[PDB]
Amino acid sequence: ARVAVLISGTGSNLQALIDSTREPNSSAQIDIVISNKAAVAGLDKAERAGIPTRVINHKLYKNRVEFDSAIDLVLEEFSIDIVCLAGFMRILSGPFVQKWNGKMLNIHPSLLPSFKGSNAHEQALETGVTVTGCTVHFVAEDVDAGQIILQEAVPVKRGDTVATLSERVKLAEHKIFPAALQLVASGTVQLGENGKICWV
Ligand SMILES: NC1N[C@H](N)NC(=O)C1CCC[C@@H](c1ccc(C(=O)N[C@@H](CCC(=O)O)C(=O)O)cc1)C(O)(O)C(F)(F)F
Repeated sequence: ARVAVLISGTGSNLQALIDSTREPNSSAQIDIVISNKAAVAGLDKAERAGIPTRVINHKLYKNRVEFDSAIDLVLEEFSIDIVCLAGFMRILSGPFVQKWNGKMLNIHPSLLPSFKGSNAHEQALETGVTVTGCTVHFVAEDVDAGQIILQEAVPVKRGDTVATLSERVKLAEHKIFPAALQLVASGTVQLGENGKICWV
């Protein structure tokens, strides 16, 4: 399968995906990396790996549908089968999500359905959980609410900051995201017609 990775920052998840798709017997290859923000480290990681990049600046579009179409054009240009959202920070419009239904994955740093949203760690610390984790899910219209592919629990330590908890959880993300991509790229895991996850 030909894979696009969308990013908005550092690209540590991207990196782990790059490394795993290049292990032998991989069912996936990353063919394009797209950022909605300029000068992010994720772009350097892509180019150092010999993978083409684009910056599609979301602030230059009148609305989300048009920004999403600019992304979609690049995905067509590159004959993309599967899209990975790896620290991508833009909510995607209805028709884009529908088009990519069953073919677009996201990494989220909590055990869904707890702590939906971009500040999951801040919420986890406020709430006082001793166990959090991360989740790979198919992307649905509803934010952080698509069908769950894989999850991994991660302990919260007494005295954790957003930074320390975030680093511990990234360690788990870098395991399950590549594993989930392989599962989908190989057709082992599919979004079924009944809207539910299917393992073959
Ligand atoms: N891109 C998606 N589109 C749709 N329709 N459904 C999804 O499930 C997507 C996956 C969302 C992934 C995450 C997520 C949740 C909320 C936002 C959000 O509020 N974005 C704002 C911009 C916020 C900002 O600049 O800080 C904005 O206005 O776009 C950004 C990302 C995530 O919480 O899981 C995390 F961890 F990635 F942040």
